[PDB]
Amino acid sequence: PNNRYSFIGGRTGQWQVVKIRNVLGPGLQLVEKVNILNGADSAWRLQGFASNIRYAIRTELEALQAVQPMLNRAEAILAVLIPIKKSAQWWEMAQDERRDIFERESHHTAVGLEYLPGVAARLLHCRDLGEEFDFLTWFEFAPEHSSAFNELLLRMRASKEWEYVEREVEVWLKRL
Amino acid sequence: PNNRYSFIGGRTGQWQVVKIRNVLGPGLQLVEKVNILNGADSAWRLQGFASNIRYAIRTELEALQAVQPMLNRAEAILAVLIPIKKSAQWWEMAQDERRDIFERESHHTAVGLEYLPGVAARLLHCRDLGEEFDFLTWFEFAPEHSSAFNELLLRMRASKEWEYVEREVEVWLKRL
Ligand code: HEM
Ligand code: HEM
Ligand SMILES: O=N[O-]
Ligand SMILES: O=N[O-]
Repeated sequence: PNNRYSFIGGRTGQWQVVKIRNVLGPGLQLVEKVNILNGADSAWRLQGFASNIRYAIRTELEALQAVQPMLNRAEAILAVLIPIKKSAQWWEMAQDERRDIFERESHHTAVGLEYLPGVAARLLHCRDLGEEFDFLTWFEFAPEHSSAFNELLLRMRASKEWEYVEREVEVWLKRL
Repeated sequence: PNNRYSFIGGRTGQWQVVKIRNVLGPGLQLVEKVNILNGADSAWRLQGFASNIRYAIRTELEALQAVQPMLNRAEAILAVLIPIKKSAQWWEMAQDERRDIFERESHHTAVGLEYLPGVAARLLHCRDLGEEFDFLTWFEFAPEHSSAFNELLLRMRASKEWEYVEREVEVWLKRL
């Protein structure tokens, strides 16, 4: 299967843009909709690929898989696309050094796990494609989990891991 | 810098093909030369990108960086391009499972270090590009190290890590 995904902010698409929050660094132009395409009057295009696990260990994968919801739940009419760029200092670090910041210090997985099965979370990579961002992260959930997701954001943005994030944008969406 | 690299088997290039050893699975067609281009009458093209560290820890990087030779040494008139693909079962494993096979069991980095500084080794990734191979590995050295390189290839093709390799080709080259 084609692991590449494109996100085109413009006048067409499956998702209506509710709000774009330019958290850190240059933002993305406000647009009417986002069109998601599998494969590679529009304002911007983002792309990334699905890839293998980079940090999670087996016990962590087992916990996530036990409560990970699927995409495209009927109830999951809200979504958020959050492109993220990390710093050169982050990328120069070795594998043991990044894993320790990611979990042992920041507890990325343990914290995110608390918000499943409510939130469906998916990760795409794009630093290797030469894109402006390093990751395209995608979340979808029913309105009942909006407050919980907003809470999770504040939590991760306070984390040690986020000291290495240098560009970030929120594209809040509603399923059409 | 652009991190994409292309290897075109045909009748032009910086490198003459000495031989091709179809080690495992379908091979590559014999050609006169290989052309290497930086960016995205020819028989085949391979491509991959340089990426961040996936397994090596800080102390291993420091030991590697202490002896790793540069590319394009005057005496490094031989080169070997070895595309590699690993199994689906490999990519399904978690990060800890793969690290433990990579170093704890196979000692890929420790064995590799023994063959530096003679052998310059570079790694490119292409599974994420949808390529038929997962990695393009590049090696260049002087003739005095040809025998030691063949020794290295045998020590690695015998390790537990290589039990997950399901396709492999050796393209031996000579600088023009
Ligand atoms: C909601 C529940 C969440 C869960 C269960 C979760 C889980 C995970 C896991 C297990 C990984 C590691 C993947 C791997 O090993 O390759 C990861 C990576 C990542 N997550 Fe989350 N996450 C959640 C929320 C979030 C949020 C809200 C954000 C952004 C605001 C985010 C941003 C990222 C990024 C950027 C990465 C890549 C880290 C890197 O490779 O440097 N995640 N996530
Ligand atoms: C000659 C000395 C060598 C040294 C010092 C060395 C070192 C390394 C290191 C440290 C890594 C881990 C990179 C990371 O953490 O992302 C790596 C990856 C790799 N090397 Fe070697 N290597 C050598 C020879 C070879 C040879 C001869 C081959 C093939 C015959 C090879 C094939 C690979 C492959 C396929 C990977 C990717 C592994 C994966 O990501 O699953 N290497 N090498
Ligand atoms: O966990 N980032 O979808
Ligand atoms: O370690 N790849 O030459």
